[PDB]
Amino acid sequence: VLPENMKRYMGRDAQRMNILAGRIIAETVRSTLGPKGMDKMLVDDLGDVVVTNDGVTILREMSVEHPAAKMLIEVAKTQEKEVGDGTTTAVVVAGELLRKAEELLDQNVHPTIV
Amino acid sequence: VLPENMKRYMGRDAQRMNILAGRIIAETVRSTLGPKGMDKMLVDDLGDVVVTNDGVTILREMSVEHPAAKMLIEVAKTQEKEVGDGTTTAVVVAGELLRKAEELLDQNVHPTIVVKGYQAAAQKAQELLKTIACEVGAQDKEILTKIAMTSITGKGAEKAKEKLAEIIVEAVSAVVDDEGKVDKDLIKIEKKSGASIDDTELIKGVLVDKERVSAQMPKKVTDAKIALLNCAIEIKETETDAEIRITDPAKLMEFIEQEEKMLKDMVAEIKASGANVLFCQKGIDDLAQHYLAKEGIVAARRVKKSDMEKLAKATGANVITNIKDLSAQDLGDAGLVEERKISGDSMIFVEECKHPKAVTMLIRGTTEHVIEEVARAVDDAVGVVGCTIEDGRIVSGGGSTEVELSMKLREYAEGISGREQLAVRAFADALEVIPRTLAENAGLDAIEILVKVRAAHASNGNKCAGLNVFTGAVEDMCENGVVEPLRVKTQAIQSAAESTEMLLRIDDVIAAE
Amino acid sequence: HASNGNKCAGLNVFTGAVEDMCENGVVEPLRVKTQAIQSAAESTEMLLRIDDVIAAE
Amino acid sequence: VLPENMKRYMGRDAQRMNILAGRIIAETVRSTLGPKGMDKMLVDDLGDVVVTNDGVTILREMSVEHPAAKMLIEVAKTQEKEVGDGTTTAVVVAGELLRKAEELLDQNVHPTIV
Repeated sequence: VLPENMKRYMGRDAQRMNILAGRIIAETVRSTLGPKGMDKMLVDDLGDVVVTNDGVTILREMSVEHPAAKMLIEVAKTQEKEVGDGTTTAVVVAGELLRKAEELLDQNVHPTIV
Repeated sequence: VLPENMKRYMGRDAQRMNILAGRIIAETVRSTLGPKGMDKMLVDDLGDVVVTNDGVTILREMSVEHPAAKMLIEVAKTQEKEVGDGTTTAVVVAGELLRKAEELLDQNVHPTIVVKGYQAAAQKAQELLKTIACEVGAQDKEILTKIAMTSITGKGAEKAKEKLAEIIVEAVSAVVDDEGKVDKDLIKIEKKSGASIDDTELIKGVLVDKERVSAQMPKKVTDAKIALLNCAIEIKETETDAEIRITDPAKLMEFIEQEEKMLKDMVAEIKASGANVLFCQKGIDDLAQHYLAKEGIVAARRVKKSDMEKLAKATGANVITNIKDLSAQDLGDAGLVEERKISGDSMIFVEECKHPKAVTMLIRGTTEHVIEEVARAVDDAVGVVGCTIEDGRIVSGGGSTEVELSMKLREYAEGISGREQLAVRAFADALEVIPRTLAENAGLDAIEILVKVRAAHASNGNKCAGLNVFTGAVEDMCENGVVEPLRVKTQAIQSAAESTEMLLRIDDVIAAE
Repeated sequence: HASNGNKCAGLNVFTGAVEDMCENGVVEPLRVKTQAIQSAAESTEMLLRIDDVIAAE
Repeated sequence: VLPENMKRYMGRDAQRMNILAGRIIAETVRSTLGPKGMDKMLVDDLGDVVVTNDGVTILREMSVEHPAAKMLIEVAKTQEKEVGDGTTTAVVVAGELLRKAEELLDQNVHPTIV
């Protein structure tokens, strides 16, 4: 049905992959979160240097490959358009909130409840 | 310096990779952990199928590639060599313990502190177990019946849990002698499909799956005098090569009559002892069977050497080598020796022994698989009764220990203060995995159960709580006789911590490509 | 079968119509059917017990 | 962890594949089942001809590739060793019984109940 080369994950595999990708990004940016949060230095393949704390900027500039990681990038952009601030906060909090929520799923608590 | 192709990770990268690999394995096996743990089916590239719960087996058979994953495999093997059990437990617990420990590292708590706090809390955990343990009379009739009956309940055999609990306690109590060491070798389990579970019984004697070799033998003997011989009742020959050199016709008769007398004297001597039952290890010539039968002596031939020894122990007969040495003091007693048909098959019953040191529990059931499970049910009941007889200590289950420990350790943590309190606090929080997976594997709400149980335990006490997975509600663990040996929990902690300490000691990981 | 009873029914493949099985002496041993069910169910239970399938390439 | 080349299915994917493979085999042999059941003619790559009704024989002779189909072959052999007859019956009945059972799983009826 699908063109050879296309890859698909479903059910608990789709969930595991998506959560894990989101979590790793969250761990990368969480070090900037808060009054005592620090900054990153990103040097592209061209030599240009960007030093920022902004979650969108960091994620926009970096060159992601994984489709699941590319889908999370949309979250960061929508957060900026809608609210402005809370980009790093929303990603980090959203990750932990999803992780803790999945512990309930494993306990068989319908996600509509959580 | 290093050959191109070699790969190396160091510092926090070496740590991240190693932990993550270990954790994923732990998640793979953790689904087997516990009474409600399930099994896996592994089908190799050849077609062979293995269905097991054993952590080592699963990991040994699978074909790992990653070096870090290959290094963890050594942990599982060492766990088997050192302790035997706790392979899955140690890996799963070790993983979470390492994960929670790394959260402290990120907080900048020196790993020497974390490891020390765990050691300290672990040693204190054993003391607390000894303290909360409820001491009982090793041979208390009533409490023993609860151990027995508690095991039997929830099984096919529960229909006759009262009678079965009775026979099981009695069997162990009889063979244990003093208070006490038990040898489960003195309790035989014979299982034959037919009848129902209600027909199951205990026999203060032995049930042998043999027949009376000759038809002409008596079908009933009362106040039987049993003889246990291991030497064959045949014409003995010298070790040195010999041969008769006949030189007169008178000798053709002389020797024949000589061998007849020797044979008759043999048999005559057995009878002279007053024996009416004889167990021979080797063969019995047909003619000997004939005389034995005419004397109303019951005989059995071709008995196993190991069986000859079990027969001596059970019946209380003394194995004699030379008939010359046999005396009345060597005779054993059996209240009854009788041929019975069980599921059509003929078997011999040695029952009504005075004070038997070996008993048999004949199991009946509507199926082979049923009597097999009933046998397992008893193997456990004997086991747990044995644990209590040797260690007059019992304790509530359903994760009650870990909850007691979590409480007391938290207070102890506050007493110690400093960073060390965080390490002892994490140990107390780590103990919760047991409650967590008990209810998870049971399909109970892990969060809600724990909240209800802990609250109820804090109110009703120690012997008025635990989880009852069967009814899915708090109960009285003591009233329900749902107890385990302290040794189970104590050894589990000991072996578990020593493995965790080994991992915690590593501050450098160098894996080749 | 619900009307005529137990010994006044069955299928008669030969005439392609209901008959009297008893009158026609079209009977089989109980053991055929009993053993068939027993062995059949024990195999189904083995399959039903599997909750994990790991097949190599 | 696993050698590149190894393939794995899990959860509902492992279940779907296994059931489907078993069912197709059942449809192949079910045409022999019963007093009015017919026979098959199997001609190997060598020219040898076998005409039988036996489920084991048909499955033993044929050259299967799929691992899931190879695992079901063991069922047919164990059926022969244990009971003798009911090889075709057990496979066909087992397939439908499993199919109808999965309809209950989709309804969220714990397999321990079914």
